[PDB]
Amino acid sequence: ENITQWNLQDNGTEGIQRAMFQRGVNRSLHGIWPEKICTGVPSHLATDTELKAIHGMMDASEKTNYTCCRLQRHEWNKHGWCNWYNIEPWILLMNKTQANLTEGQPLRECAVTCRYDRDSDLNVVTQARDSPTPLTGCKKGKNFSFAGILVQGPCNFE
Ligand SMILES: *[C@@H]1O[C@H](CO)[C@@H](O[C@@H]2O[C@H](CO)[C@@H](O[C@@H]3O[C@H](CO[C@H]4O[C@H](CO)[C@@H](O[C@@H]5O[C@H](CO)[C@@H](O)[C@H](O)[C@@H]5O)[C@H](O)[C@@H]4O)[C@@H](O)[C@H](O[C@@H]4O[C@H](CO[C@H]5O[C@H](CO)[C@@H](O)[C@H](O)[C@@H]5O)[C@@H](O)[C@H](O)[C@@H]4O)[C@@H]3O)[C@H](O)[C@H]2NC(C)=O)[C@H](O)[C@H]1NC(C)=O
Ligand SMILES: *[C@@H]1O[C@H](CO)[C@@H](O[C@@H]2O[C@H](CO)[C@@H](O)[C@H](O)[C@H]2NC(C)=O)[C@H](O)[C@H]1NC(C)=O
Ligand SMILES: *[C@@H]1O[C@H](CO)[C@@H](O[C@@H]2O[C@H](CO)[C@@H](O)[C@H](O)[C@H]2NC(C)=O)[C@H](O)[C@H]1NC(C)=O
Ligand SMILES: *[C@@H]1O[C@H](CO)[C@@H](O)[C@H](O)[C@H]1NC(C)=O
Ligand SMILES: *[C@@H]1O[C@H](CO)[C@@H](O)[C@H](O)[C@H]1NC(C)=O
Ligand SMILES: [Zn+2]
Ligand SMILES: [Zn+2]
Repeated sequence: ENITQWNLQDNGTEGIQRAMFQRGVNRSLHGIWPEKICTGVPSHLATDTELKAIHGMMDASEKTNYTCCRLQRHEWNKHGWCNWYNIEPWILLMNKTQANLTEGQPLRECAVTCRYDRDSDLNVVTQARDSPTPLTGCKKGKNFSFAGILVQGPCNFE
């Protein structure tokens, strides 16, 4: 079982969260994490042409104006190659996961990190996953905002 984490838009968070806001993106895939973290030399070096096939995944780096392919390459190198063995299945899963994220809130969306906003008395979700996890930056007893969708608890089922 693989952790599936993604970023959520927020004008209040600098970096990708703000870029996503400006571009009308709500969810941008961060990664699919099996337990094993790749160490050592990748079996194949990912090209920009391969990495751009993950449509909708925005890079976390300003050095590419939040496009491709620093984050994508990093994901292949650190979590990809040693687990999927070939770039093809990995791009297919990554692309299809990002498609489901673009087509609204998934099956299980659980907050990972928040930015508590005093003006709206809300825990704005900056990163979510498909499994519950101890939170960070989330004020106790306050409601959650997953790219505008308001939820009672830390885990959103739509
Ligand atoms: C969660 O995360 C997991 C990773 O940690 C994901 O699992 C991986 O899934 C990918 C597919 O999405 C698998 O990738 C393929 O791997 C085979 C080789 O696998 C063989 O060896 C590994 C170990 O070395 C074993 O894998 C697993 O074993 C456990 C045992 O209990 C079981 O769970 C499964 O059996 C599982 O597979 C196992 O021994 C396995 O047999 C590659 O061959 C794949 O590449 C394909 O083959 C092409 C090369 O030649 C091919 O040419 C023709 C086409 O002309 C093909 O039809 C033939 O197959 C022929 O071989 C490639 O060029 C081409 O890209 C093609 O796709 C592919 O790399 C990977 O094994 C899984 N890894 C693990 C560790 O399980 C899991 O999907 C994730 N799940 C979710 C829900 O997110
Ligand atoms: C990646 O996912 C996209 C969807 O985000 C797939 O795009 C579809 O491609 C077919 C065939 O060209 C079109 O008929 C659909 O209209 C496309 N869908 C959308 C929503 O644009 C794409 O095929 C996927 N595969 C790869 C390898 O990138
Ligand atoms: C991002 O999420 C919002 C909802 O949180 C999407 O929809 C908004 O509301 C109506 C539908 O109820 C849409 O037609 C508007 O475009 C959205 N308005 C605002 C101000 O966000 C929105 O469409 C999603 N973005 C994408 C790319 O699908
Ligand atoms: C987005 O943030 C910038 C910088 O804090 C601010 O100037 C702008 O008014 C913000 N827009 C909204 C809609 O909050
Ligand atoms: C995408 O959505 C469908 C329907 O919710 C689901 O069955 C499928 O497993 C999802 N695909 C991925 C790659 O998460
Ligand atoms: Zn674990
Ligand atoms: Zn990583």
